[PDB]
Amino acid sequence: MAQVQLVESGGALVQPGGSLRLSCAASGFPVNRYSMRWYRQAPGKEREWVAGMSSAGDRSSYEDSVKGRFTISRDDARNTVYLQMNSLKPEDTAVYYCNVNVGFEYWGQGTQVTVSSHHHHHH
Repeated sequence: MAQVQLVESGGALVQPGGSLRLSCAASGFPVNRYSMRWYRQAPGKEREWVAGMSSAGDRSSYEDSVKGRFTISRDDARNTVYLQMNSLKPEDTAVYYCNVNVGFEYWGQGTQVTVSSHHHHHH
């Protein structure tokens, strides 16, 4: 089969504050050849871009509002796309899917993530 496969993981029920690092395994399709399309859509609400880079692999794109919160990157040696998540928020509760266009429409699915509210640690 001459078809690429996308692996989306990292999105799950996590606690508020701290930091999260999502990953995306590639299959049949080179990660150091094109950029990784990142997007997020809340339940009931419309979808909104989270990260977008160029196939060239020069620099990433992110609004001045989202900047310094979410960045897109990938490694050729490991062949995987990483997604840094800083300054987590409560509205983060949503799904994150990927998309790639290399000769044929190829898109993953979308990982759901949950951010609990303020609470006390566990002793």
